[PDB]
Amino acid sequence: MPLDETNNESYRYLRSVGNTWKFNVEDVHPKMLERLYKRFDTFDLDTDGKMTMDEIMYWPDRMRQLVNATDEQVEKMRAAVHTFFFHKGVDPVNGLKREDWVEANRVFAEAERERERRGEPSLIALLSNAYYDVLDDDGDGTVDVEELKTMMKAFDVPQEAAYTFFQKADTDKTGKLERPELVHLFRKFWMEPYD
Ligand code: NI
Repeated sequence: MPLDETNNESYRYLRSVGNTWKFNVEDVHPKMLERLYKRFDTFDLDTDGKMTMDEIMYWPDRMRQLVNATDEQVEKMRAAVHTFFFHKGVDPVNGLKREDWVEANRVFAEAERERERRGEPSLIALLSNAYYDVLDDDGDGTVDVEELKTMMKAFDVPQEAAYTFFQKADTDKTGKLERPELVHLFRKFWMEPYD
């Protein structure tokens, strides 16, 4: 029933490197509780209180429909999404229960911090750089605001949210999100509190 190294990849990883981190729900702010549960319920397509990989993969598959990405780009995105949500606690067999979702998110965040400290690759960056190429339907090597709006549409976010996020991440002022700026955006969208 409770998350640990036997049923959650992020606990598995922390314990493998001696990280003693423990979850305390009192640490999670109300905004983040609100956003996490809303994300769960949006992802939980059948409203059974469980998140499964099949439900998670509906969204990148909708992204694929809205662009014309290469088969290998699409396969990189599929792989990245699978790895990301596995490390977020979505067992490919057991899924993940609503009541463990907040905790699954917070142990994943500690595991990304441990990775950072250890110079190991960020899984958020992996997810962002795989989506990058799929979003870049132009072929121009970058993501422009229309390319980001398409992502909003695939995710049932109103296409006007794109202008906000884009402005905040294009600190370059290039009119494009280069790969570090989409990382920045994905770190917020998929983990960190909004500033
Ligand atoms: Ni940044």
